[PDB]
Amino acid sequence: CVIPSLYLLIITVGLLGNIMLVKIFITNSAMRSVPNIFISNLAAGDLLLLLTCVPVDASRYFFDEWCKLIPVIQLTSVGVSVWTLTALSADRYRAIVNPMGALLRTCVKAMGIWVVSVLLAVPEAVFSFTACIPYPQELHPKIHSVLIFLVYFLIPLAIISIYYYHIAKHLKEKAKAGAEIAAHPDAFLFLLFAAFGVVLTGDPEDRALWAELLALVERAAPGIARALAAAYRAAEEAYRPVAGFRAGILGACAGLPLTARIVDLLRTIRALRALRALVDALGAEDALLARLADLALVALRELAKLSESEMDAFIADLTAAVEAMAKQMETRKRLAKIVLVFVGCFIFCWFPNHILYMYRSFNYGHMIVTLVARVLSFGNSCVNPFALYLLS
Ligand SMILES: C[C@@](Cc1c[nH]c2ccccc12)(NC(=O)Nc1ccc([N+](=O)[O-])cc1)C(=O)NCC1(c2ccccn2)CCCCC1
Repeated sequence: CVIPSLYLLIITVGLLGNIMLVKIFITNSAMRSVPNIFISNLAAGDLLLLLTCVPVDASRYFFDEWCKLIPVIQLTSVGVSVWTLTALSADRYRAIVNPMGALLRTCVKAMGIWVVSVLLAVPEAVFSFTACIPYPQELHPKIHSVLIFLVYFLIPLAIISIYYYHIAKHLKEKAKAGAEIAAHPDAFLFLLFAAFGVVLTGDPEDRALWAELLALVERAAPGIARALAAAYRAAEEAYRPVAGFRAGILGACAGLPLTARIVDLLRTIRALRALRALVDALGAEDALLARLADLALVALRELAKLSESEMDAFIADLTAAVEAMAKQMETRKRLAKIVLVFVGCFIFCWFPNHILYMYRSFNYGHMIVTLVARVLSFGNSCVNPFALYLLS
């Protein structure tokens, strides 16, 4: 009575959720990216699992008589789901860290995971009255169940956790910076102008001491040094001056106060060409230091070769790009936490199923635990789209 009602309710909820998910993907394929395609693959896998797990239970409940392909399809479904979760976590890591023909590559990766799943579900058809009983009559069931646990639960979630460790680390470093580049500034936002004279004067007589200055800053300020290194790398790449300056400032302002103080310093330098006094004041916070101040003054002079109207457009573009990059990072972390919710619900719902299936290899509230575990397995697919609906 209670069990059939709750089972039908959750089955309907999950089927409707996955159908709505895939239908939304079909309708709005015009807005579909790596994450959208991967959650589409997840929805397809979950829906196939539902459609192949309903009939066996229905036949075993409302009948007593009923084998080589259904378990293959079910294992294919679970493999597709979990490996697409892994690929989605990898996408989140590669999109959050590195950007602090692609879509076709994601599509062929989806094809690849489908194919490797249907190839890894081949052994199922080997060993699967009128009751389709795969379990024959010691080591084969346990070994197969452990293999399914490893291939389908353990290493995929392990990869997801590994690639979220370096999504937490990146944000922790970005938080350490800003706080460090705002407490005792003018070591930053001045060396950031001694990292542009190096770009301007390409002679090795500048970079030879610029590398040493970066090493000293790292010995004295880690976040400042990493921001300066990213700034100079971007500036050198985009130089081949204004583009180099924009790239350097953008890379530096990536781990709120820094943009404001830098805009103020640029405005002050716009009318200094007594610039030496301002450079000395900025660098107040050792002949190598004098040479670095000279290079910073060179970069300030280069910036001075810009009209009042021209510099305003430059600072406006720079601050707009800073804001856009911050917003994109926030959106990326929001999608990362949504996928983390997906992984959490998946583990909470599929750990009981996996542990019970590993235990059942021994036996090749028992009924109530079995039915609640199956309802939980379906509830995973129930709450994936519910999580995406509520969180987004
Ligand atoms: C799909 C089926 C049952 C099945 C076997 N026939 C059928 C005919 C019709 C409908 C269903 C079946 N498949 C095997 O159990 N296959 C197997 C059995 C014994 C041995 N052995 O003894 O070595 C080796 C392999 C199975 O419960 N998956 C195990 C899992 C699962 C549970 C619920 C829903 C989906 N997925 C899939 C992920 C790992 C743990 C749970």
